[PDB]
Amino acid sequence: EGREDPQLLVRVRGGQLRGIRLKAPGGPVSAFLGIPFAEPPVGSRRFMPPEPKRPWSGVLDATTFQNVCYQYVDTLYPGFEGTEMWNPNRELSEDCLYLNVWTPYPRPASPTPVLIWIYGGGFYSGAASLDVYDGRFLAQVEGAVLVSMNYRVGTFGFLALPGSREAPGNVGLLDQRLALQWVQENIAAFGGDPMSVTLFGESAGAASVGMHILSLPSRSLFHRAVLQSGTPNGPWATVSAGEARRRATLLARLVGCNDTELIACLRTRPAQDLVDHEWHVLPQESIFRFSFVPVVDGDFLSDTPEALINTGDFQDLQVLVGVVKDEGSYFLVYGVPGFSKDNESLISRAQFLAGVRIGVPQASDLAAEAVVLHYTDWLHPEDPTHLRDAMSAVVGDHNVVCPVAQLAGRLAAQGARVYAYIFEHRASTLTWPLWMGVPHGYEIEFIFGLPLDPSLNYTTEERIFAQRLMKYWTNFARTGDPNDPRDSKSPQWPPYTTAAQQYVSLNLKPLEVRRGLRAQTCAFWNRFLPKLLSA
Amino acid sequence: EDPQLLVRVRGGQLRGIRLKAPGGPVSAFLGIPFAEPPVGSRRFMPPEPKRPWSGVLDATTFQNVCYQYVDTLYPGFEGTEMWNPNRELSEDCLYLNVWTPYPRPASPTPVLIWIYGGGFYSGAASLDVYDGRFLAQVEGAVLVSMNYRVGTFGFLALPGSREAPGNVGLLDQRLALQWVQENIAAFGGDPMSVTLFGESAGAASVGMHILSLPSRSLFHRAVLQSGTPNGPWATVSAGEARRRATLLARLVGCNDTELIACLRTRPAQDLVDHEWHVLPQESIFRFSFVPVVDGDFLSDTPEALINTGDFQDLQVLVGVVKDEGSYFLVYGVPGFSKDNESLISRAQFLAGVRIGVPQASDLAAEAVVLHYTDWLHPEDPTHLRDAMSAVVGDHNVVCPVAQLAGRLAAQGARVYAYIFEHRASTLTWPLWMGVPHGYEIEFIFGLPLDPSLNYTTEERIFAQRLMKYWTNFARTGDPNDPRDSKSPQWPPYTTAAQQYVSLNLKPLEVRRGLRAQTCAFWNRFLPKLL
Ligand SMILES: *[C@@H]1O[C@H](CO)[C@@H](O)[C@H](O)[C@H]1NC(C)=O
Repeated sequence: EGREDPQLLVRVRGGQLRGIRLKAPGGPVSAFLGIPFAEPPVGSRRFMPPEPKRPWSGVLDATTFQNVCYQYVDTLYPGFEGTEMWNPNRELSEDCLYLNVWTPYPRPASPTPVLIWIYGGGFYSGAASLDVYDGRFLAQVEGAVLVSMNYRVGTFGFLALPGSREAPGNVGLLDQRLALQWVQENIAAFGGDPMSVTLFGESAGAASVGMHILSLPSRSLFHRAVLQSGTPNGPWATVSAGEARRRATLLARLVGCNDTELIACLRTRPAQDLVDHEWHVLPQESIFRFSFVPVVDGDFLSDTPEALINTGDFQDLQVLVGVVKDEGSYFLVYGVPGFSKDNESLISRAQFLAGVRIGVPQASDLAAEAVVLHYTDWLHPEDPTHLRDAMSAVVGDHNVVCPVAQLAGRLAAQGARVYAYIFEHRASTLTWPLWMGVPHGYEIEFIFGLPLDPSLNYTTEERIFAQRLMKYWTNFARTGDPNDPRDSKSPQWPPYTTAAQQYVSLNLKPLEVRRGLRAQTCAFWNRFLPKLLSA
Repeated sequence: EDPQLLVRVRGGQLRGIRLKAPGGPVSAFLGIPFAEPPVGSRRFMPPEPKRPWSGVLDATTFQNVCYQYVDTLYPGFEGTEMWNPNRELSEDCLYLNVWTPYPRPASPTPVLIWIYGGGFYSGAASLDVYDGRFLAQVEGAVLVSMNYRVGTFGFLALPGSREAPGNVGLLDQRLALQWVQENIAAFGGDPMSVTLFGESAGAASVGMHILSLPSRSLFHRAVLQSGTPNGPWATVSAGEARRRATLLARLVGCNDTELIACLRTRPAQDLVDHEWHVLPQESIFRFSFVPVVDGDFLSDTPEALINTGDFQDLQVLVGVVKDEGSYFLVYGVPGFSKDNESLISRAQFLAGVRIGVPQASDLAAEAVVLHYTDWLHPEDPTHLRDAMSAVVGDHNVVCPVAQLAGRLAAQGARVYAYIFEHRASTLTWPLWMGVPHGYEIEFIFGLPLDPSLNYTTEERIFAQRLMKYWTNFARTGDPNDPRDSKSPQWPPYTTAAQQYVSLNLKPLEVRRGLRAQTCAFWNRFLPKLL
């Protein structure tokens, strides 16, 4: 070593890392970026569980983000900040199982609460390196240890021939889990308290957090959990073994291919080749069509999440959950005819019924009838502004809001401490049109503290809001309670209960309590609609 | 011999009585025969015109009430007795009543004809709440009301037979309307301006006259208060009527001809004894004998008929009251009584729904419960109680009334719609019933103007106001006072804007959408779910 900054050399079980002292608005942080936690899942290892990373010699350079797992790159709007902000920001490669650690500078003296981020991307995309997941502000301003991992997405992470040796399913979730294991063993080397790990994530990342709550080997690797705009239960986060087998077989044919032979063929296919076909598995017109998601394999998920959230014991569990004001708006522009980022997307009634078939592809004619009926404003059943907004609500309520409301309800009942929010602040910087409101995913930059970077052009009040939110999330990591134990001028955030159904609004104003999470409407999706899908 | 109380009608001479109304005298011709008594071989049969009479017939008193079940659920309770027959029961009952201003109108006066409700199993023109004296006096209206046959006597059909063709109670009504075309001028009435009005089954009857072509030439406007020809309760299929008829016959020990001949031989009270055993089906509206879709009087189900009809030259006033369903709960639904607050359990509510919507399959019941549950207070007994009322009101009245108002407007009528929200200070039902089925009639008819009745001074003004709405509609097709610039004007109900008004103590408020979402549930979804 000799001449290096002594505050930036740490040792983990695999060997020696050298980190980087990064600059944050109000001081420096330590970052150890691109630490490998698994043997690269390439060649013969494709589709297979991750193996722990064999120790290296010398000092690993952990100063830059690593490769991003092979994924489909969105090209709906070339040059558009609104979409590129989510696109990969490092080389694409199957060699991508690396995690990142942010800690205070100097790394803290007493052992600090850890926060682990699991990114979203509908299980087909995502990266711990994206700007909106920068751990530096949470590290610097809250003295938090923050960790985030890459996990395999799309076919590489989730294609399954359930029952087989070669492609058991859920390997993306298993990548995440091995990263949690890595945290237990090694986080202390950085001043992290492995007895205080809160998982947080958004969308498919939230669903991931939910599945760890639901999977036994993984329950011993964290204590608290945050699910933002996602759930393990619901229409898009899982597939039955049979369905997953159908899709895997189908994809195999598309690329030109006894389970051993099939997968052996698949494995001889170039990565890009699989990515080029992963969308053709469901011609089936469908927004939250994505073919490769966690399979209910009777192993990792011993049963469907709905079953498991109904009958598990969550007495020893604190969750924070919530949604943004406009969950579904975003999705409409990706294959509901009539919707665009470039006009005000006022649709016709005809375009609405047509969208309801696309948003709820698993719906009989009677079901679509029901949805349309429930979401039509009969005072103005022809008004395009309302219909546009209805279509958003439908997609939003079906995939996010009511799955979350269900999740909060069951959990609260089965003995958990649940806190619930609705995020209501549209970013002054947002580049999506006004009509989309506060779209899915646009709370992340606030929780991570991005508005504290003067150069990012957020308003002052947004900088105060960011800090407020960050306090909520870290307090929750620390105590299982978002409220401040000291400061009692600020309105309290009450637990969500079955009886009172209370949640709070997150916006530029002080906390306001509300009761019932889209109560009537979620009763429609969660209780009534299923029964209408008995033929 | 007051010559003002003396009239020559086509059948002969009549002598009325002079009646005392608060602000002056009214002429009155009670108990005028409009048909041959429908007795003996004439039971179940179409009414025939009454034969002429020698001398001066005494029309100074109310005639008999048509033979009907008498309510005994709450004996001696004012709430219930006021609906019960207030004269002798008899199958000889086809009489009508005319009220006119005294002295009798100097030029032809618009005529209002009342058709009482009672679910097609009860009711009388002679009840206190249909007293035509105030409308006659205060508004100078010629007001007519008739008895028509009810229950088995009026509605028992063996469709296609010559000897019990069905709908005779409606034909009774039609004949009274014919009688008015032919005789009302003699009272100062204008046969060129006949407005029908009725409540509940009287509303449905009014509606059936709208839908039946011979009736159409006998009136010019209509008011349907809290009832419709469409809906669950007002009509039956030819098939189902024949079933209920033969079942009633079998129940009293009885070929169409031979079956009816046998029924004809039975005392009236025998048929009424078994009237309520034709549908054991523990619903509320288990009344078995209602107008029948006969391909004759009703050329096709009302739904069909309102859907395809042409209502170009028609003005209609329709409305509901705030709490259509509360009244009925205490008759069938377990857990509901006039004597407590009827705060019910959830289980009670789900059982309540299978009763209030007896049509409902498991799923459709699920749907109703689902729709009406307040998922934020899903157990609160106050909500479940109020929900139950709502289920029953909406399904049988509010949504039918909306369905009709929409279709009439769409197909060219001119529609005015209200909701009645004022609870009579003198009501004797408990508070949890709100403003129940039937409790606007007393205001329309002008009862609070009679000081001996203890209605608040505000209520007396409110009644004057409603009497103006109704008679303005009668006079013009428009309820609005044409010497009232200052407004709140009452807007026509159009399918586009969907406006109605609140009838209560505060001045008119225009609201849009008569239970818009809930009635979409009843009218568009639930049908498909079956
Ligand atoms: C906006 O753009 C979409 C997508 O190309 C188009 O189909 C739609 O007609 C446009 N909306 C309107 C009506 O301006």
